[PDB]
Amino acid sequence: MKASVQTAATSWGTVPSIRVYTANNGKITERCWDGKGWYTGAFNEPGDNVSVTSWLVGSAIHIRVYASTGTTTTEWCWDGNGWTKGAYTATN
Amino acid sequence: MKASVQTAATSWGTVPSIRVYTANNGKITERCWDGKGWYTGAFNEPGDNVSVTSWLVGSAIHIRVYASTGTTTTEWCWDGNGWTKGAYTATN
Amino acid sequence: KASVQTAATSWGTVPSIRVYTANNGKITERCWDGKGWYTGAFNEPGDNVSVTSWLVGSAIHIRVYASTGTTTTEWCWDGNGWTKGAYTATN
Ligand SMILES: O=S(=O)(O)c1cc2c(O)c(c1)Cc1cc(S(=O)(=O)O)cc(c1O)Cc1cc(S(=O)(=O)O)cc(c1O)Cc1cc(S(=O)(=O)O)cc(c1O)C2
Ligand SMILES: O=S(=O)(O)c1cc2c(O)c(c1)Cc1cc(S(=O)(=O)O)cc(c1O)Cc1cc(S(=O)(=O)O)cc(c1O)Cc1cc(S(=O)(=O)O)cc(c1O)C2
Ligand SMILES: OC[C@@]1(O)OC[C@@H](O)[C@@H](O)[C@@H]1O
Ligand SMILES: OC[C@@]1(O)OC[C@@H](O)[C@@H](O)[C@@H]1O
Ligand SMILES: OC[C@@]1(O)OC[C@@H](O)[C@@H](O)[C@@H]1O
Ligand SMILES: OC[C@@]1(O)OC[C@@H](O)[C@@H](O)[C@@H]1O
Ligand SMILES: OC[C@@]1(O)OC[C@@H](O)[C@@H](O)[C@@H]1O
Ligand SMILES: OC[C@@]1(O)OC[C@@H](O)[C@@H](O)[C@@H]1O
Repeated sequence: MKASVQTAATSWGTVPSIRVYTANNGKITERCWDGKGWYTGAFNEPGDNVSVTSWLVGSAIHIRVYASTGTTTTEWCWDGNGWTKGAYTATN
Repeated sequence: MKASVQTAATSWGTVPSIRVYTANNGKITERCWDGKGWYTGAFNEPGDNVSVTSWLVGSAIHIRVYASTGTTTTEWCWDGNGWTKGAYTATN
Repeated sequence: KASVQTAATSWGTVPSIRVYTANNGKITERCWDGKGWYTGAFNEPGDNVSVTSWLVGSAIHIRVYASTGTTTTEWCWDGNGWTKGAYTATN
């Protein structure tokens, strides 16, 4: 037997904002916290595995989510215009 | 399930402090580095999968560990005085 | 089939990003510093991977936790190649 779900998390600021990504049944979904209750975020993309990182540029948050199915990893980018596909490629 | 290690890691400051969480045999445990050697930490909760994030408020560390068993993810919170279950829920 | 597993870290405001992929028992690394993705020097065995990093001034320090079976090896970047770290556990 093995685990059936897999998560990744990032956070920023002192409130804080938290984003938790869960890969389950080939789909990644997003839960969000910014100090007043958990809610479902806009991120919804295919994937059996997820990782995430984020950084601030001044006050603006930038998020990168790496979603993998099979040997294909797709990078998704939050830069202030919704989620967009990133340039990331890998030869797996 | 059969013995098998999966980890998550976070760090803070410049020393740094590092915390590494290991899921194995249905339990998540914690190893700690504060600049002078590895030692075992207080975190010990059920789980087959783990992710983590942390943030500083001044010099106080806050840690959130997302422990998953089956399709249920439980958030565990360190805010300076023991690990407590957080409000996180998801619908997996 | 078999799905790869990744871990990611980033630093600064450009930013720099490092993405580690565990694929068929080996962990490799892809890198971004603002001018395209390229393959990094990290190459170690592992079924599972996590990562963290911190800045000391402008200098990045990266720790990659690579696990096979019940054994986790820490790999350390401190400016001059990857070295095995002191991390141990009794899994
Ligand atoms: O040393 S190895 O990791 O190569 C190994 C492989 C297999 C093995 O059967 C064993 C070791 C022996 C063994 C060890 C353990 S442990 O003490 O937990 O390490 C447990 C078992 C076992 O046979 C029993 C066992 C439990 C389960 S579960 O509880 O349902 O998860 C599944 C299995 C078990 O054998 C099936 C199994 C899985 C796996 S896999 O590593 O998950 O692919 C390898 C082997 C297996 O027989 C095939
Ligand atoms: O395009 S699909 O991904 O849908 C596809 C599905 C199946 C397929 O048979 C193929 C493609 C053809 C095919 C492609 C490739 S590839 O060029 O590398 O992408 C490889 C294979 C293949 O049949 C060979 C193959 C490899 C493996 S593995 O080495 O263990 O990963 C498993 C299988 C293979 O056929 C079995 C298999 C699994 C599955 S699963 O449902 O995804 O588990 C679907 C199909 C399969 O043939 C059924
Ligand atoms: O405030 C919620 C939100 O906009 O935060 C940034 C990203 O996590 C988005 O997916 C998410 O919907
Ligand atoms: O989203 C914009 C972008 O340039 O940000 C830095 C890296 O994440 C790149 O892969 C990505 O295309
Ligand atoms: O000093 C060690 C410790 O208190 O650090 C904060 C948390 O990681 C705790 O679980 C851990 O025991
Ligand atoms: O103080 C604990 C808590 O409020 O911290 C912020 C979030 O992690 C919440 O889910 C959690 O319950
Ligand atoms: O500039 C690329 C590089 O040196 O960056 C630091 C580490 O990620 C190394 O593995 C990598 O080769
Ligand atoms: O300089 C390497 C080292 O001391 O860095 C801090 C920790 O990652 C240790 O396990 C590691 O050996």
